[PDB]
Amino acid sequence: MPSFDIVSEVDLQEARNGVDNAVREVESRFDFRGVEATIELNDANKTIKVLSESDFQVNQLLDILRAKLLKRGIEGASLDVPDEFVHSGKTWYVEAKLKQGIESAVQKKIVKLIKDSKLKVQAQIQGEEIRVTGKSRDDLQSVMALVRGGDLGQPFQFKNFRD
Repeated sequence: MPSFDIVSEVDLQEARNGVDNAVREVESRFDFRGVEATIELNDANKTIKVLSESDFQVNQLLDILRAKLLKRGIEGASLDVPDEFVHSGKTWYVEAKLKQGIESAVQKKIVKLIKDSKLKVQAQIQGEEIRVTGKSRDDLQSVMALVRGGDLGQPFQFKNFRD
């Protein structure tokens, strides 16, 4: 039976290179002299810790980070930054999450879209991915259009086409 997988991939090496490029930008900027200002990627979690000495400095670092990630093909919708930072002593910091995979709350919205379509297809959650199967390749095409047009908050890719 024809099938494809819905995924959301953030390449580790592109993120490492973006973070490294962002760090280089920070160390070359005179306004960060004598300021602690760090951008650190956790490879295992695909999370980025951003820390400095004020709310505005954290936001300046996030702007640098978003621009460097964008040049690497990692679009802004793929970086989930909390609404509020952590303030602790003289430091402010935040964890920016790379949107690797499809979280539970987004998976349920995709599943609802597919059931609402009434197309004769079935969706099965598989870890951070979703497999979609159906007798009609045209219906599978329509599911892809529904997902890419669903305004679900992150880019998706479609892979593992089987027939």
